[PDB]
Amino acid sequence: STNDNIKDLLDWYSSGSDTFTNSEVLDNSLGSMRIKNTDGSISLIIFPSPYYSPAFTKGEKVDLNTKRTKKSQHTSEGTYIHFQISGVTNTEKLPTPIELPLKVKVHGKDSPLKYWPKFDKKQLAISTLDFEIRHQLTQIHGLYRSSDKTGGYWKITMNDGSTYQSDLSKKFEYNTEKPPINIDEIKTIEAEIN
Repeated sequence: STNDNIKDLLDWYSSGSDTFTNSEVLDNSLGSMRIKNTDGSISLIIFPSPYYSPAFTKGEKVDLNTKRTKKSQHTSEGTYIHFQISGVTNTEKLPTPIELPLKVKVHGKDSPLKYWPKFDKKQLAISTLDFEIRHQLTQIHGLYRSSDKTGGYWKITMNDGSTYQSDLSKKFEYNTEKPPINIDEIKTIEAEIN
């Protein structure tokens, strides 16, 4: 038996993410952006943090690696709208896709990775890194599925000593999210479950 909060975390992190490339900015406002994707759909994305406030202008191209907050809608004027949160970066790519240095320990013992993808983008928002990491944990390591795997943390260490960390017993803190980072500058990523 797990507590209801753990039940919310399982539903959020076990579902997938939304990925769109080379979308165009239609509008940028305080806390939100209207974006037009290549397949013709529109994305309304919210940005709750004062530290991560996208400054792209109308007409610029961006990539989306985000999560939806509710079901998409078909509008009277024939449009299809997605409701999402965070995850907008520039379109810079890496010379070659890299695999990120993730090590996982479940209750002290090392747990091997399975189907951990490579990344070809130069920048990724910290919330995207958060769900990729936690998705690997729920799907391959049993996080949130049983009463014994309901806590821990992940920690990212950069080549310069800067670190980012997140508490597994709580949903990601979007309201305090810092700006996207260059993934090629990540030294290590550690995750522990308790």
